[PDB]
Amino acid sequence: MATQFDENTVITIFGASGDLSKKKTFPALFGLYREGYLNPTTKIIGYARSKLSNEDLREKVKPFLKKPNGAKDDAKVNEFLSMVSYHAGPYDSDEGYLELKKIIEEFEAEKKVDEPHRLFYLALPPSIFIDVCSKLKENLYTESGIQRVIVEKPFGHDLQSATELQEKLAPLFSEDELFRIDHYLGKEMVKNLLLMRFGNTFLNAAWNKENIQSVQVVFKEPFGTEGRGGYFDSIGIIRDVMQNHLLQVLTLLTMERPVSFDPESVRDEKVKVLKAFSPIDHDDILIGQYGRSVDGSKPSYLDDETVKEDSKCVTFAAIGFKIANERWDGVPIVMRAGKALNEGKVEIRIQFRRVASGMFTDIPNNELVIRIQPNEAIYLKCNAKTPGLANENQTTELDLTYSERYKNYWIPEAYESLIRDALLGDHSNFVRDDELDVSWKLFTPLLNYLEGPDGPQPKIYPYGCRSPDGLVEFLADHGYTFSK
Repeated sequence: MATQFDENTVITIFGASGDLSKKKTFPALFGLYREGYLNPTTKIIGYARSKLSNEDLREKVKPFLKKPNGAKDDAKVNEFLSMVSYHAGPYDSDEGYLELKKIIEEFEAEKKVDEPHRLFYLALPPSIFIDVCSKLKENLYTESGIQRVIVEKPFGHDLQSATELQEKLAPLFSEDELFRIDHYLGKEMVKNLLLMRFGNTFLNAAWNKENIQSVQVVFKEPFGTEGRGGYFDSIGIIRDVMQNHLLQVLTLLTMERPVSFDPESVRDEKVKVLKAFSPIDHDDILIGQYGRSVDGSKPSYLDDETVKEDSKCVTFAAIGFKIANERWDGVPIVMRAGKALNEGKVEIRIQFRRVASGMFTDIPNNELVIRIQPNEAIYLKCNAKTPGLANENQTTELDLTYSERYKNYWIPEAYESLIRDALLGDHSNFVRDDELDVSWKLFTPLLNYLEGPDGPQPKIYPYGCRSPDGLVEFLADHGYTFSK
């Protein structure tokens, strides 16, 4: 039903000289092209204030282009660059966009195009989205065509600021025209989730309060914010990865089955489950800030020269959640994330219930682990009779390591899969306005509580520690049963 972009589509990246542009956006575009998923007739134009040539732009991005075949597909490289051009102009005034409109109509009139297909990728901070989107609607909007603009998760920092942005954004571009980017929704293992649960009775029949004891979404990084402490100070780990990325994953884990194949039926079920969340319990949290390492070799968060002496900024947080609907009523849900922990990992952990009396009740709980970022894998904790004469049980980890299957296929990077979905007009992996509204309604009261003057002091944990003090208790207090 939604029109697919193929031939004579023109892709304009705004903020092309910027870092996100040259390191991720152009690399992703070349990824698609190198693998035969970008049409040779695509016009790619980079736009920014700075005054560089086609050569500089092409040479700025050439290092970051991913060459998985080495010296092979070198012609694909050189061929992709020839599709790329640059235009200089300010974001704040019409002339840049009026020039840009001339190049594009020239390329498009040169071909049998009576339906211009335009993708605008805004590789920019949100403070400029609105300027650029205003100028795009003022100067570069064809009723006879289809245009789509991609913007990124940054957006706002609480309900008020996110609302104010969308209030300005809605009169410019409909939800059909906006593609909001939450990079986790482009990750392979995240994309697999809906089919994994809804497509397999082995999971879907157990996927309810009758059989699940505990749902965890887990984010660990082994490094702090050294050098960027003052930037992180007004963000914190909850804004950084939990209100957005982790909540997206949680939503895919807990939503009901979409009843149609329209991409908006997926988004409807995410919005629906979000609205079912009970308010966050401000006391049901564990809050940490990373201090000096036990080693002495790693600084504290406060050791950073751009952090004030008294910062209560949270670098680790475990938050409890409650969804009040028929599927999840009473199931404790924990989201936990932290920098400067002991490993780097993004992971879903689901623990299943045991029957209480009967033969195999002293047996351990089943458990499902979906690793997202590192070695994309699925692990199932199972029980089985000890082979042979014995009748004792033994637990078996079934390793569904997807890493072996993923070398037989081309597994794209998140931005490559997301840009592809945009070209196809599929909003399934993009954030809708009401989804955004509700997810900020859920998290703003907690952030207001933490960042108020009477908000609590995070407990200090050493850099590189496995998990701050109280975490293991907090999990036991949220339905998790530890075992040997």
